[PDB]
Amino acid sequence: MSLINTKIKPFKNQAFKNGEFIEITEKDTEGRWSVFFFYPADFTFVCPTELGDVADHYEELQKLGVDVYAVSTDTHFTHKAWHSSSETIAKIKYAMIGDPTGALTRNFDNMREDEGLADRATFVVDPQGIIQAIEVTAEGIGRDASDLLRKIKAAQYVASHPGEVCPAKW
Amino acid sequence: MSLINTKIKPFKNQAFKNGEFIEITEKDTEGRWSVFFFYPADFTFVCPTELGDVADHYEELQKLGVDVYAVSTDTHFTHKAWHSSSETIAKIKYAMIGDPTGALTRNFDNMREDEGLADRATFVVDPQGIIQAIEVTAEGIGRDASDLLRKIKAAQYVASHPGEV
Amino acid sequence: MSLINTKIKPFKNQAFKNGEFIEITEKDTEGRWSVFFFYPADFTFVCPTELGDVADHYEELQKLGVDVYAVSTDTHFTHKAWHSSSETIAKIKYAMIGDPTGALTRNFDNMREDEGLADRATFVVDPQGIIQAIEVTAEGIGRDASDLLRKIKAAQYVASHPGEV
Amino acid sequence: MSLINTKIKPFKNQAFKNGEFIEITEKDTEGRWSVFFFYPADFTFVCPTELGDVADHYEELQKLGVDVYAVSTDTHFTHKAWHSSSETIAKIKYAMIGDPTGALTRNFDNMREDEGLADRATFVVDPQGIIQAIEVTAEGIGRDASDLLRKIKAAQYVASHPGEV
Amino acid sequence: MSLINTKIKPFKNQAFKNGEFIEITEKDTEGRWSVFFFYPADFTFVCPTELGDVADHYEELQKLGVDVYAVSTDTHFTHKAWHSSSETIAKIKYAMIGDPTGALTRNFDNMREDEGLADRATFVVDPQGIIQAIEVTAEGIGRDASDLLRKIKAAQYVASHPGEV
Amino acid sequence: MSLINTKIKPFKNQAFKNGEFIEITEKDTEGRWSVFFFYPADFTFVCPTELGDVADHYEELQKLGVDVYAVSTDTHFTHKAWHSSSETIAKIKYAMIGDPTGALTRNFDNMREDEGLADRATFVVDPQGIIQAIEVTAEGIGRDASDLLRKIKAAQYVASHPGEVCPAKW
Amino acid sequence: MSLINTKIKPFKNQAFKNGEFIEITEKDTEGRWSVFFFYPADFTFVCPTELGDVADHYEELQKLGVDVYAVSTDTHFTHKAWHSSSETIAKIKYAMIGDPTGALTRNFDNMREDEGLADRATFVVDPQGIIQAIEVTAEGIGRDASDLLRKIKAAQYVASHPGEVC
Amino acid sequence: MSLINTKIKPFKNQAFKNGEFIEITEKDTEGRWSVFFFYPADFTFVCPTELGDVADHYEELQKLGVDVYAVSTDTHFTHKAWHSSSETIAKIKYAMIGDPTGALTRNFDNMREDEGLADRATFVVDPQGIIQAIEVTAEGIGRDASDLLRKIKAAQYVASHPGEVC
Amino acid sequence: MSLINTKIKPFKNQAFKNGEFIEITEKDTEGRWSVFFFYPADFTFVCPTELGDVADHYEELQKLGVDVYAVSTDTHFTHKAWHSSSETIAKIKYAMIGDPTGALTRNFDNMREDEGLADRATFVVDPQGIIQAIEVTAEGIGRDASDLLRKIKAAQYVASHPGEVC
Amino acid sequence: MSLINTKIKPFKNQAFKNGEFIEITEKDTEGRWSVFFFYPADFTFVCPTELGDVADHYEELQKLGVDVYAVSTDTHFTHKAWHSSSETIAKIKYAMIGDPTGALTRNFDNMREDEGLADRATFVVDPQGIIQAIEVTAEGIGRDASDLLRKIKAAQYVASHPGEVC
Repeated sequence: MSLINTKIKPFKNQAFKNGEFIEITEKDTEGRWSVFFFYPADFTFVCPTELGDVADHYEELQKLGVDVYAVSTDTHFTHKAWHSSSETIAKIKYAMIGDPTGALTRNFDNMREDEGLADRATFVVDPQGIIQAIEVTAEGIGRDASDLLRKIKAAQYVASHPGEVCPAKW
Repeated sequence: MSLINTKIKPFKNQAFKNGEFIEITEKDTEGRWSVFFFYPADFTFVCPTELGDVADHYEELQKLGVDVYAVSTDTHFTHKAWHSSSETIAKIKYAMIGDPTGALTRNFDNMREDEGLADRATFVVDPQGIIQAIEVTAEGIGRDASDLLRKIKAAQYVASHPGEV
Repeated sequence: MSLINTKIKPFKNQAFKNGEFIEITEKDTEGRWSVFFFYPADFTFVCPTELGDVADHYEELQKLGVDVYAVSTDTHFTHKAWHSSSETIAKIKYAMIGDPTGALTRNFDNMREDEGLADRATFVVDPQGIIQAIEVTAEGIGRDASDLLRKIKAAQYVASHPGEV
Repeated sequence: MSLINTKIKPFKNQAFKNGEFIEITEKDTEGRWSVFFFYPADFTFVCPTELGDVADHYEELQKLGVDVYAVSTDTHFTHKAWHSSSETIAKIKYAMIGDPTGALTRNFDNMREDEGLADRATFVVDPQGIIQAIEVTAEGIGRDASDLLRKIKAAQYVASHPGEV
Repeated sequence: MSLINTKIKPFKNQAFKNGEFIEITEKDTEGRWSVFFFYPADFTFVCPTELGDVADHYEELQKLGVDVYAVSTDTHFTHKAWHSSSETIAKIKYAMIGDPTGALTRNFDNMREDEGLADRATFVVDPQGIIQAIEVTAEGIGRDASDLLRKIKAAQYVASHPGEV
Repeated sequence: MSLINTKIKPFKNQAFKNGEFIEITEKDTEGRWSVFFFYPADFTFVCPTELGDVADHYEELQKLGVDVYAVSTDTHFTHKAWHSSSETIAKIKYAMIGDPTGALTRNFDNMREDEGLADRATFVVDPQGIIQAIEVTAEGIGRDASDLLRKIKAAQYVASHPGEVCPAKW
Repeated sequence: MSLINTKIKPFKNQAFKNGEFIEITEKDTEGRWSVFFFYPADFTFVCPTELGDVADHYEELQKLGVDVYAVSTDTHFTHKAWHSSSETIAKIKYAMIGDPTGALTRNFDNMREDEGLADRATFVVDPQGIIQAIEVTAEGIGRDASDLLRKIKAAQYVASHPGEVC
Repeated sequence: MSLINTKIKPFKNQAFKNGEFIEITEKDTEGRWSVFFFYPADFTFVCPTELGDVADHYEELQKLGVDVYAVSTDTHFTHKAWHSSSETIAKIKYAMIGDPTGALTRNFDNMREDEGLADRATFVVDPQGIIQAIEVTAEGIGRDASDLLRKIKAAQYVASHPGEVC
Repeated sequence: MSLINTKIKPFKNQAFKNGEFIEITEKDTEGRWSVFFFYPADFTFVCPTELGDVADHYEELQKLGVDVYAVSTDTHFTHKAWHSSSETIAKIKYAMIGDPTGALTRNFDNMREDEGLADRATFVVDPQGIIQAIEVTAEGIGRDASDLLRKIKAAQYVASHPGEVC
Repeated sequence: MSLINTKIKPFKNQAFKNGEFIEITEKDTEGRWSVFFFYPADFTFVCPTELGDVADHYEELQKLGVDVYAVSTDTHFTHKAWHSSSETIAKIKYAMIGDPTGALTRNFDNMREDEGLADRATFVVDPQGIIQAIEVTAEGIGRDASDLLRKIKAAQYVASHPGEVC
């Protein structure tokens, strides 16, 4: 009962984006490619390289018509403080969702129950709402944003053009 | 929910490796890095490009001290036949496990219940048995083996050098 | 409780028939005599003598108006492979159903839950969908097609002749 | 779920064997090959052709070390009557079990709950008590004893020969 | 508990009467006095002395307007054979019902569950279907038909002359 | 699930016998033939012919070693009053069990639940405690004590000599 | 749960009253005061002192418009015999209910389960059917009819005009 | 399910007895004849007779070896206040049990669930703990101590001389 | 399962308010600001402050459009008796709710089950019925009316001017 | 069920206190008075008036031997940033517990299920672990630290010597 190839469940979270707060819902991700990017929490000491990578590729993602959603168990208020404070997060223009309830994190089955934090999982959702790619890693282990783009471009190729690529030579 | 950072469940499946069959269990992976590579089925006319790219780097993985385990719902008899049939699969030196029951596939919650086939998923397991990297993709979307390699190296570095940077 | 003399349950399985892939259902059996021939797996070392006999008789069965359906837990892709790969299995013109879910096999209560494969069982269904003859056997036990042929002729005879002594 | 390849359940039924009345149990089958031949009822208008064939082959089966047990919902008193009354049923030297409770029949899941009679079913049990071959049929469908004979020889052959291809 | 003074339950059983078979139901006994006569089984070497004494008086019962129903767990096929076999049963002009299921036997709670046979019980039913006299005895202990006659006459008198003396 | 050929359940009732009360139990009927004779109740208008019949045969029953127990839902006190009052019951010397609880009547499944009375049922118990014969009738319909003796004599014959009487001539 | 201050459950019992049998139901106690008087059984060696007290007080109870119902597990047939037998019961004018089922005895929760008899308990029912006064005693303990009468006159007083304080 | 003849359930309630508070349990009713007297509530306008009536008899009861326990859903604080602010309740030297939990009230199945108060009941208990006599009444219907006292004398008489005849 | 922000459950209890009894329900709290003040029991030796403290503030509360409801497990009869026999409780002109059933106490999850009394809690309810402020304390620990009054002013301020910033 | 007068459930939460992170458990509150101070979240636009009041009163609380615990659903990492950011939080000397699991918030029944935040609630724990005083308020309503201090001094008084009356 994997989440691959299934519809995402509805939600209603608060987020921070470009010096102002907004309410993102399941209706906002209708008819567009979306990338839910889960991670432990704000103000940790471990380097924010993973957020910095996708921040640089956000311009390139917007050209392909792809939305990005950083999701954490911390509040939308704490995201604003972390954006004004930190060096690398200053680069973030896309939405940073606050999930104090954990409902959105629970919908993707990606909760550190005993810790109360979110695991490092990158999801790729298509316009219909079906999950096409999952990438989960533990603390310390990095995840490439260039590889994420490769999957998204591959997902958009198959979406528009089903039944692709080789059969095998005997 | 969230299979990452959990000890893998026990199993007992027959597999195919280099012209012969072998029985593999959870006691084989203890004390070694293992990579479970799930794929839908054998003899599918969608070609093995992600599988076969794993056949490459196999020297690099075995040198590094990593096991590879190809998993599918089809039998080990079909796995043997598919090895001899296609050229890309003929490069495979590592074990290819069959899950006619689906037990091992169900342990990672990676089963298409309505189709009765496994999803395209790659799991990275450590010597203890804990999972530290998961990669599941839809049909058509490939899986990069060079990216997989970096995940292994990153996992081994964090294991040997814990609580840093 | 007993399986003989009951309406077969619905299904939707993929199948392979002389080159083509097709979807077979319970609706295809309606108004026709059907023969579901279960067997463990493809590419086995066991002789396909049972399937070879049915291939020969199939000419005769099709004249009577009797369809044949080979069933196994292996996929329909592997069925095309095993047909094209080798042997007397190339004789068969009848459909070879793939049951990776095991749903069609579980409707007949004919699965090895430990092995995840189908038991050797032959069934005979009438136009109404009622089972008339059953023949389940173990590994290595042969099934005679000429014996099966007689039971089908008798089944059609009793169907057309209610009162016989 | 499947009945083939499982240990037969215990029982204590009355039986008729060439004039004598005797009590047969699961302990009598231990260390012997057994054949349970179910049939609906005695004194029917249907031809006892099936029982007549087994009567002829019984000589041969007893040399191999194979016991035969005719089973029905009618009493053991009626079995002595039907034997002594008429016909080729007088040929039989093997035991004819009476199952008025239906307990032995319900152990094989082979009863018509509406009619309160046993379905036409033949079973083959080994020294261990495991079922190897099953053959269930409907009213008017004949069962071949020579076909059954071949399956018994094959069953003993596979028992003595584990590895065969 | 206490079956007396309760309306009999519905049923549908096949029976034997004068060389032919007939289906009997609860709608046959409505508007008439009926006597259900249970006995263990056919062809039992314990002779029919209580049964056959009921064959006598049958003129007296039919004249009086009373039906007789012999009931047993054995089939109607065996009932037909037992009629031709024994001389005492050849006197029987009334219906002999078979209960292979035991349904009608279970309605009067008169079943030997461990033996799967009916007990020696006689029930007197009125036109409405209410039971007004029960007589159950153990094996060996007979049942007097002349006493049965007086019970019928006493029952008819109380029915026609209610609330007296 | 008939009571024929089954062990009787234990009980502890009060009864009246020969100008004095006594307590009968299941232990008192051990190793002896017993006849439980159920009936509606005391002081009814319907003729006590059934009690008068068995009263006359009681002497004959005592010779065969058979105990008789008249059982009703009425009390043991009411039995004494009915014995001193009525004409035919004066003849009764055997025990008249009072079953105000209905427990003994319930053990033989012979209760008029809606009426709270006992049905007319004659039971025959052997020394071991197994029920060998049952005879139940409705109000008005008589039951012969001479026929009861025939069953008891037949029961004693089979008990001492199993496997009796005819096979059939073909 | 306490049974006081509740409506009586319906019933159908046969009874005996002055040489005649009559059926009694919950309909007969409608619009009238009723006194259900339970006792163990008939023809016991215990002197019928309580029933004798209610017998001679029956004249007062009828004047107040109060019915009396002698209830027991014994049948109505036995009551008729016990009326003819003893002197103290021969002076009973009120109805004697036979309750072989127990239904009536169980409605008031007053059954000796082990003995299969009715406990000696007196109740006071009003025209509406609400139970006002309850009195239960053990075997051997007496029940005063004059005190029962006092409760009835006190019950009718409050029913006519409540409150008034002291 | 009638609790006429049964051992009383255990309890541990606080009570007011003669200018001071005390805790009393079922252990205090291990010997002696205890009498539990239930009533709705304190400071009600309804006559405080019965309680004042028993207070007169209490000296006679104490000679017989009988305890009296006035029970109510009100606290033990209110009993002392009501006793201090009374006219005929001032005579009560016996214990006045407070039952705020309602545990002791429900033990005798004597609770008005809708009102949350105790019904007007009197229970007589023997040294063994077995109940012998019961007397429940509705609002306004009194119960005299003389009839209660007679039942206690009859109860001690049957206990001391079991098995009498007539 | 914290009942900070939720609509109060319905009830129908009797209460004593200024020389007479009245029945009050949740319907009376349909408008207005109701304040439920729970306490253990009447006639306790523990200081009757808080209650006497709020009595002084009550005139100020009445101007603001605020009701006060003193709740306890004791009856409404005891409240009138305690009010008549008091020194600082005599100032209470607001309603004193009796809760013998304990229904209103359990509505706010404020019952000492083992003791059968109410805890020392204060609840502030708005016109809609939603609870805004809570204050529970142990025995001996007082709660002043001035702090309570300030919370009510803050509650009316936020209700009248929702959404403030800083 | 009311939570007042109960022992606290055990816990394991990380916290922030004066430039250093430290783990806090139920062991640390043993043998000492503790004050669990809950609030919604960090970096809100609502002025931190309540935390500022407890900050300047912290000197008194430490003199009385009372620990203060600021609890919130936000992590201990965010608390450190919020300490450096704002002035009113920069004067916080006491520990700031991070409760991302909610475990601690759920133990006291104080979770906004819909919002996923902790309600603004103050508790007063004693050396034994028994909760003595509870105070919960709605969003926008203030909590007085001087009144909290009054309750603590009253709580310590009763703990040292109970009763004494008035």
